[PDB]
Amino acid sequence: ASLATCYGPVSADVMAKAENIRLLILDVDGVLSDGLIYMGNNGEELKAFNVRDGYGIRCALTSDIEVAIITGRKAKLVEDRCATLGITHLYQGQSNKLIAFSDLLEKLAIAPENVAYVGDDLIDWPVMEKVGLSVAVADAHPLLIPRADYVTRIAGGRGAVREVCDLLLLAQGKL
Amino acid sequence: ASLATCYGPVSADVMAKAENIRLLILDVDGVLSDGLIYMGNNGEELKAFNVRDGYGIRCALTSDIEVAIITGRKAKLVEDRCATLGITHLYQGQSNKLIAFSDLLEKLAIAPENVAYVGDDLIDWPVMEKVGLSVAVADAHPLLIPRADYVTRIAGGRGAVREVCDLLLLAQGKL
Amino acid sequence: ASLATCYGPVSADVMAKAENIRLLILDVDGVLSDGLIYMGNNGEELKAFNVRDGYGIRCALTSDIEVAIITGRKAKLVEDRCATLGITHLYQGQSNKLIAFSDLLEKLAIAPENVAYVGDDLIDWPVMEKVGLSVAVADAHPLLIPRADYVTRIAGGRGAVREVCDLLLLAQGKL
Amino acid sequence: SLATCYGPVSADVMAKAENIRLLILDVDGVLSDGLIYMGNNGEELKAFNVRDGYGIRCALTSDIEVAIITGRKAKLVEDRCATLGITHLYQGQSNKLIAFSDLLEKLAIAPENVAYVGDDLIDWPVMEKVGLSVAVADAHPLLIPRADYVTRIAGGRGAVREVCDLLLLAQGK
Ligand SMILES: O=C(O)[C@@]1(O)C[C@@H](O)[C@@H](O)[C@@H]([C@H](O)CO)O1
Ligand SMILES: O=C(O)[C@@]1(O)C[C@@H](O)[C@@H](O)[C@@H]([C@H](O)CO)O1
Ligand SMILES: [Mg+2]
Ligand SMILES: [Mg+2]
Ligand SMILES: [Mg+2]
Ligand SMILES: [Mg+2]
Repeated sequence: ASLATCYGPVSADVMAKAENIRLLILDVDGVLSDGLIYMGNNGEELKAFNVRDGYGIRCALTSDIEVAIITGRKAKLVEDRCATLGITHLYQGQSNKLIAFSDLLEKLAIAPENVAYVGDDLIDWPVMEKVGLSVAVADAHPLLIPRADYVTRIAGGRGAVREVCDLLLLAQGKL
Repeated sequence: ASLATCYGPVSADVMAKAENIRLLILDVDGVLSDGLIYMGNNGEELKAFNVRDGYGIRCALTSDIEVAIITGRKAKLVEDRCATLGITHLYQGQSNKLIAFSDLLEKLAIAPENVAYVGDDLIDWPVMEKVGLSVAVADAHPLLIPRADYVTRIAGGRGAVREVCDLLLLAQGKL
Repeated sequence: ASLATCYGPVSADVMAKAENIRLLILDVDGVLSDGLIYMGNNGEELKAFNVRDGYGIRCALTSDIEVAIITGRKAKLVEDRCATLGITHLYQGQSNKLIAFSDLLEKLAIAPENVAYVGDDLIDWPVMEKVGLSVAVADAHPLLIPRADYVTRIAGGRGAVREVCDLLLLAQGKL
Repeated sequence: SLATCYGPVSADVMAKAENIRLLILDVDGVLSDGLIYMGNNGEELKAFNVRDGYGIRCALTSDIEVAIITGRKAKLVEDRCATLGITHLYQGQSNKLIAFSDLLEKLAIAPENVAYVGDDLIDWPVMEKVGLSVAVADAHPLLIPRADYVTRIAGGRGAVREVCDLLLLAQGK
């Protein structure tokens, strides 16, 4: 009931859950980035994405695992990042993340148990509570950590998404 | 005599001080930001803010805790940040922080004991000496750390403000 | 046998491989860079390089070791980075790293055993497997690390390239 | 044998620090963490620490001159100097001894009256000559054993503030 991965051992329950995943949902801030928003004196805004996560996302997409993003902010740079990686299911300016989640379930003809969610803060928990595989990144808010099925060894924006992508592909044979 | 929080145990005295807080005063550099200034050849000036802190701030503002910012310089990026966060008490170009402190206290009909202040350097101290709850961020200057009522576990720009918000709400039964 | 370096002891086999190196091939992402891509709302893209790496590369170039870059996509910033350091052998937009590798060896009339390659992800392996000295940076993908002849103590974008330059120069009596 | 807020320092380091009339700083890896942000439009950024700034401002208002000798050339460094009130700036310096010499004559001081905070081997020719040589915590490995003092704080994280704090303590400020 416990299997070796290149990040350390995971339980067979987590691995069984990962095998059923058809949709991976991600936060942006704190998951794809480290949480920082860079702001300038005339409208300049930057975010830092991890390139190893991008390969993870590319691999998932070419391996029949849809990737969606549900974020509370609206930013063209996020639209650019998604468009460069081939992510189409982008949801911006979402206060209540449950709406987009239900939308995704219907559009993909998919059940909550076929969904994985990678989050870092308590606003993600209403959705995380419902999905097949809930994941907190290593440096998520302290109260979210014990609530997840799986906690990543790698921090948000440092390869946390790559780790999850690696896990899904290992569980589904496709690695 | 001490209580559990999600960041670690705190003393009863710190909790008793946090229960009484009606105003949270924050610095920009080293508290909301990572303490760095990102400068370019086009004259760009960027500061990095953390997504973890803003959720905390919005929760505080909706839970009858006013949030103010007192800062020594004048920057549009700081104006832009407050607008986004819902902060209407912004004091820029403040050499003498006690002036802003007195203004705040008369403007909100509040006593010094109802005020919390999060700082990171020695310039913060004259105000911190007056407040009900003085807070130093984890990576504050070594000489400020021992003077503060509370030292956060999280460093500036990494969610230290969130920690303080989490603390105040917990103490006031709104976490 | 083993030998002291300023980063820690190295095996005589690694030192022996480093003695024959006439060409150092470097990745951009996660090797020369911190592995991040900084993106902006109005189309900005930035990558962070490290000053410790630059001095090493120029020492290498002036000490009979060519330095080359093979990379996935075309970017002005990387072109600019190569001009500053004096790297003339730059392959951009290379989907197949093996083709660039072949052209590189034929252009410089060098045998694969006289080549070192520094990587951070699994895509680098096909080329790293053919060279005389394979190097993985300290924070490379966990599956790449055990395969490499040498794993740097220093993380990509923090002086890992300098560490490798220092090794090659040490092995050849030039540090 | 002497306590500071960053930890114990030797009386020897403190004596050297008492005599300092000029603090020379590297930019890359001392005032910043060594990273150079470069973009597709030719943007170049660097990250400075604000706490270092206050330290620098205290040094200048406390009869200690502050100078910058750097191998790179950038307007952003000029901008940072103007903010801090640093007037002695030497950019594009392949050989740091030439700027060093210039400072000695302009300020009418001796090498023993100088402190140098460095991060890499290029700094050693100058560091070898000064009264107080300083390596930042995360400087090049070979540089560290050579300096009179090694900071607890890493470059771009407050190492300069620590040196300024040390100089002011030694000179009774
Ligand atoms: O970082 C934050 O404090 C904040 O609440 C500020 C908002 O501008 C926005 O960045 C918000 C995001 O919705 C989180 O991704 O975070
Ligand atoms: O950061 C470097 O690798 C580099 O070599 C880049 C060069 O442009 C030059 O600025 C150099 C300086 O000598 C270090 O500040 O650093
Ligand atoms: Mg988040
Ligand atoms: Mg401050
Ligand atoms: Mg790479
Ligand atoms: Mg340097």
